[PDB]
Amino acid sequence: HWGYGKHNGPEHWHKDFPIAKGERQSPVDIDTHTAKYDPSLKPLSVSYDQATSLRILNNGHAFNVEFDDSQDKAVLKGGPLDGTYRLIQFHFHWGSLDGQGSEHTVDKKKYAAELHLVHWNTKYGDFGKAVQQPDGLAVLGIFLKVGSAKPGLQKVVDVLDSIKTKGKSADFTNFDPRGLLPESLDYWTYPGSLTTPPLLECVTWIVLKEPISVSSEQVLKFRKLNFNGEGEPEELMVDNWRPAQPLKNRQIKASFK
Ligand SMILES: [Zn+2]
Repeated sequence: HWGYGKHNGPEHWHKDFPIAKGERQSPVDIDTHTAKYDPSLKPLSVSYDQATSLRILNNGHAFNVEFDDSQDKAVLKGGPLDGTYRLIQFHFHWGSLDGQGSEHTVDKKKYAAELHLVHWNTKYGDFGKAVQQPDGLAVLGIFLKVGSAKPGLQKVVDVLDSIKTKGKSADFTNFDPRGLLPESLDYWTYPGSLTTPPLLECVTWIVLKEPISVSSEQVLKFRKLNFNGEGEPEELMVDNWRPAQPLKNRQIKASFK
């Protein structure tokens, strides 16, 4: 099965998922000088006041915080988007060292980690149908750098010891994802894909310019997670990022000048 190792990592994914070599794959390098300011882009609307988290799960490739998306309660709209997109989960990608971990890069710079808040277009009724559409998902990407702690992340960090290995899950209620956002909602946007198999080309990417800061101790706890299942040889869950893919026929637009 696919993963992030030498024999099953990103360079292998195309064998099971040929769209890996497609025309709108993610992530990409964001060349900030070539990104075009688009005055027609609207401010992003992030309405997370009623978000309701349900569970946290180690799926063998990341940990997902999964939300109750059965009502209109945590929505992303505006920006480049037409209509309303509902939050279903978030997860991170991170490195074995602070110098790598992000999937998107900015002028080739890698951040220590990257948060993905995954939303589906309500016009398609649920997530499974949305991923089959070219405008099915909107993923809000936020870079993490190591410095001061992010207090709003600590509740996540502190449950990780209970989901150390693949397949483990725990109840995880009342987590407020507003605590993971930076001050500014200035962003870049482009059309792309899921960055994990099945790599479907269904995502409008919205990548915030301002990173959040997390502490070294916080990211060190991410690195204690395992790719393997319980009672298997320990392989730390680190470097679970796909590298930048060819931009091909795409333009990255900036909401800011
Ligand atoms: Zn992701």
